Amino acid sequence: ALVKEEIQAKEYLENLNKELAKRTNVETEAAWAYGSNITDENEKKKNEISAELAKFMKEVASDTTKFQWRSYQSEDLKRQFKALTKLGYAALPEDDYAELLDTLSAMESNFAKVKVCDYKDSTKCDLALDPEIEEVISKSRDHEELAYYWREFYDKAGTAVRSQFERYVELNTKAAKLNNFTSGAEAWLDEYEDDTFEQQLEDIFADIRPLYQQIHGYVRFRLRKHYGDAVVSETGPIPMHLLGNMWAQQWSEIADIVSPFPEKPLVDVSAEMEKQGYTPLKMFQMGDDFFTSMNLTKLPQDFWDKSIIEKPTDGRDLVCHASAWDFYLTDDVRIKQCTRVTQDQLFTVHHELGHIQYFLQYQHQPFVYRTGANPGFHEAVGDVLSLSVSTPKHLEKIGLLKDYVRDDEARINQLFLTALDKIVFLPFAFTMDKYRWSLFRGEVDKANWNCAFWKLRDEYSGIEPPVVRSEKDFDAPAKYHISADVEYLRYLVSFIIQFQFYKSACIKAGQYDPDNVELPLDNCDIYGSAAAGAAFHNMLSMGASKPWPDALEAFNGERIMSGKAIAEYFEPLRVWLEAENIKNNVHIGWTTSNKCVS
Ligand SMILES: *[C@@H]1O[C@H](CO)[C@@H](O[C@@H]2O[C@H](CO)[C@@H](O[C@@H]3O[C@H](CO[C@H]4O[C@H](CO)[C@@H](O)[C@H](O)[C@@H]4O)[C@@H](O)[C@H](O[C@H]4O[C@H](CO[C@@H]5O[C@H](CO)[C@@H](O)[C@H](O)[C@@H]5O)[C@@H](O)[C@H](O)[C@@H]4O)[C@@H]3O)[C@H](O)[C@H]2NC(C)=O)[C@H](O)[C@H]1NC(C)=O
Ligand SMILES: CC[C@H](C)[C@H](NC(C)=O)C(=O)N[C@@H](Cc1ccc(O)cc1)C(=O)N[C@@H](Cc1ccc(O)cc1)P(=O)(O)O
Ligand SMILES: *[C@@H]1O[C@H](CO)[C@@H](O)[C@H](O)[C@H]1NC(C)=O
Ligand SMILES: *[C@@H]1O[C@H](CO)[C@@H](O)[C@H](O)[C@H]1NC(C)=O
Ligand SMILES: [Zn+2]
Repeated sequence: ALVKEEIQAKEYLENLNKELAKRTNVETEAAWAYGSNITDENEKKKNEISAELAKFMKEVASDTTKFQWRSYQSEDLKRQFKALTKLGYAALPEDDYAELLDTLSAMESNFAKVKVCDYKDSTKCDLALDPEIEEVISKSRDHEELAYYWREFYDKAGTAVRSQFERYVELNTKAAKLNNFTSGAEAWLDEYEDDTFEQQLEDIFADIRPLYQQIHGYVRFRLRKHYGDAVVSETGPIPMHLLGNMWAQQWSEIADIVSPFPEKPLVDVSAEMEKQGYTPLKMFQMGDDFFTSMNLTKLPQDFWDKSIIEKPTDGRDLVCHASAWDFYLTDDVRIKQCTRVTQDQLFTVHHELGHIQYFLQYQHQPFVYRTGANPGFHEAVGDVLSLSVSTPKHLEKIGLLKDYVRDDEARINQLFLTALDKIVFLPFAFTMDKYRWSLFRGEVDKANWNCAFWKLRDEYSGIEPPVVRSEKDFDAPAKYHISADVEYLRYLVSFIIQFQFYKSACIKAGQYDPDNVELPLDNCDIYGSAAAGAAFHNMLSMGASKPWPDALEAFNGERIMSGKAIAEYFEPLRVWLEAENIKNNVHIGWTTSNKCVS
């Protein structure tokens, strides 16, 4: 009978979940040791534990076929069993999985070990991306210096791993097909449990795209005034090295030269943070304070004891891209961040702590449910907090923003500053996965892989390399997530839904009313709000126990991913910017780039 089997299956699941948590703990520990301390010994250790867990997963997926799980009454049991059938890379034969792991660590370690020579001193060749190269990219307004560092980094972080990337694509595809997905694109998209998900994102992107064009047009206009027309053309794609970010994914670092009202205040609290003697420790303690202030969970002692919150000062190689870690026990959660005392880093701290909070909220769930409702939810949590921390309202409370007058012009500056991070990012994030999807799906011949990347960057973002590239170069892996095999659509989803969360959290906190001029969405602070915290607790505690629309419904009663909230936030900027571009006869749109030779 199926009644007796379903009872037996429940007990099978309870034990197996706990076993998976314990085995994953061991893998995570080895991955932590390697990430904190890159060596051949730690690489070998990390990959061997992974190979071992993969083998166990194979046995698990095989064992699910012994249960008539599709016949069960309990939606919960069926959901758990379905999650267990999904093997990912662990579906690969033993030798193929080991090869994939070796390729993956070859790419991640290459990225982490990149060092370039000083622009002014060909003798000093120990400049790493974080912090040395990024310091220049964010601060230099010498266009040739910027171009030098761009070329050096992309040559070393990108082109150097072409053959490894090729083999990774092959094995990623082989794995996907062994799970009966068409390609790795479909395997990734499966995490969103919605067969129209791509179309939904296309529709939302199409609605916000006109606002992006206006911001792009205005930024290009302002850059021409700064650099002159020899460096920036009116009608062409923006040379990306001028945008204050190695990947041009966010442009806030150049706000001081492109701000709507240069004579009015522009929020940049980095200097005040340094003046008040801020430390990484203080920044994390402040993040903790924000969460607990909303009646959410305090960081456990293991976090403080075991986290790495500063770049180590010995000679060691490590991964400095900020990350948050769930060790799948109780309260063993960690962050590794090479924290610097800057405004952007203060947001990053809150982003990472958002992951940590999610871990703590769902750690009581069975193992397979100890993850985000979808990957976008996990990325959105910290950013909702970061949105309110970024407000003049909050920054004045914590003494970081002084003598600030919030008039109509200062408001436009702040909205524009936010847009330089939030709207600009949308086409960037979309192209990261449109590119990899196209390779996974076999839609681009290997002969055309590099210019296929830049074609997308041109088409969607209207940016281009500072120098002519060709198929001799291979630029995609110069972005961390591409070298490290981390799906990127999560961030596009995050940047849309975080505004749904923020709007609703602000309304619940009595911080936003569309008919009250004193409560604008763009100055909402949710600090200290137990009502906003309740909504978070209701949603995050669910983990992946239910399909994501149910998790969204738990937060604010809605079930649909929508661009309404983000457009609402930026509406006063849209009205002003459209008018300003008309007033200044600003050219909108761009010609096709000449910077990638076929
Ligand atoms: C991805 O898709 C793949 C298909 O493209 C799929 O691979 C298939 O998985 C099937 C398992 O579900 C498997 O089916 C079995 O086939 C056996 C014989 O196949 C041979 O000949 C084929 C050519 O004709 C070759 O291609 C194969 O390589 C094989 O050499 C059968 O002997 C076997 O049967 C037994 O099992 C079924 C079990 O089914 C259920 O059993 C319960 C009993 O508790 C029933 O109550 C229930 O109703 C249901 O029937 C029994 O019914 C039966 O009595 C036998 O005991 C079985 O049909 C198939 O061979 C395999 N390949 C192909 C090419 O079809 C992958 O599994 C998919 N991967 C993932 C991850 O989902
Ligand atoms: C081997 C441990 C992993 C590093 C970790 N996974 C776990 C279970 O701790 C993990 O994927 N952490 C996510 C944040 C995250 C965590 C879990 C999720 O379900 C979703 C996101 C994280 O740190 N994401 C960062 C990017 C990243 C993502 C994956 C990595 O392996 C390394 C870095 P972020 O978006 O903050 O820049
Ligand atoms: C890094 O790992 C090596 C082994 O490869 C070990 O000897 C060393 O102690 C580690 N360094 C640190 C700082 O933990
Ligand atoms: C704190 O959370 C609890 C439940 O976790 C809730 O009942 C309570 O309302 C919250 N605190 C306050 C002051 O509301
Ligand atoms: Zn993240």
